[PDB]
Amino acid sequence: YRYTGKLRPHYPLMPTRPVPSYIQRPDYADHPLGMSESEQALKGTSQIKLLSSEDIEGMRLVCRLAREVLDVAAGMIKPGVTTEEIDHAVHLACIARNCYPSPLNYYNFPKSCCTSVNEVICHGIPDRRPLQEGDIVNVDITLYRNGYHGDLNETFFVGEVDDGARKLVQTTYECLMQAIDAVKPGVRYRELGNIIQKHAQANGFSVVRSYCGHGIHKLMHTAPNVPHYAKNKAVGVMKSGHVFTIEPMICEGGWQDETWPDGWTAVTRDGKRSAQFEHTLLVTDTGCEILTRRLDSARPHFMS
Ligand SMILES: N[C@@H](CC1CCCCC1)P(=O)(O)O
Ligand SMILES: [Co+2]
Ligand SMILES: [Co+2]
Ligand SMILES: [K+]
Repeated sequence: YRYTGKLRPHYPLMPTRPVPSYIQRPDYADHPLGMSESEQALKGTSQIKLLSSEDIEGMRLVCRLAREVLDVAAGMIKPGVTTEEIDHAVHLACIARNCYPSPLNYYNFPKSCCTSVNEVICHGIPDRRPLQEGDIVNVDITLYRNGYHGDLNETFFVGEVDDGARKLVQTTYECLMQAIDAVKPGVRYRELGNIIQKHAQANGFSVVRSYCGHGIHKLMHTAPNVPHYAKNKAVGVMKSGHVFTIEPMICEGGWQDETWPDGWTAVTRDGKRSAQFEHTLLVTDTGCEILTRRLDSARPHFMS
């Protein structure tokens, strides 16, 4: 394998971390290949669940807990901390909230969060690498509570960063929020990529094509599929009671991606930086509820 940039994996990984049995587990947790029967059973379906009031309560709670765990991770970001140390903290913070760390064993993913540095687009695996001053690092948190998943992510700066890092991360955050601002009943899911791409392209960045936002509730990934680039062909129209994420990945160079031999880590083919932000959203009768928002503080971590 020819690496696309300066990043490398830092092995060995710690043996996988157990979750106590009193924590309720998603189906794939105990499947030998980490397959989710319940997702596979809706593979190829375009139909979007209309959440009940009970379902909405469940999503509100797990998403608030997921935000709390993200905040824990944001607190740890400093030069010299390893990504594995972040993941260990995350793992304990999930268990403390009586939640299962959704990524753990999802299709045999080895860790309890995703940590994506610099040219990593998404799904980086926490490992023994200490964060370096000038890195950008995204932490993606997904929790499972009482049969509901909640999903969010933010990009952080490690110490002082360059102006290019600042612009990339600001633009990516703006892309997400412009999309969110458009969410309401009657909007086609395909429009959001037109919005994102327009803002990315205006700032000289490209938009990853291979990974999309997604429905989420009882399943971690389900309908709708939500592309982040323009002129996509996504199926569906927003209605009150839909829950889904929007999670644009924006790049300094070209949009093309490839995957490391680990089967997870997605990197820019050119080795240039990429940043991401993610929220889980509920469509209401007039607009949307950002389930993973901060309740206590006006701005994402990288501004603060
Ligand atoms: N939270 C992320 C999913 C995660 C699935 C579990 C295994 C690692 C990637 P994503 O839906 O890409 O935001
Ligand atoms: Co995520
Ligand atoms: Co997601
Ligand atoms: K990145």
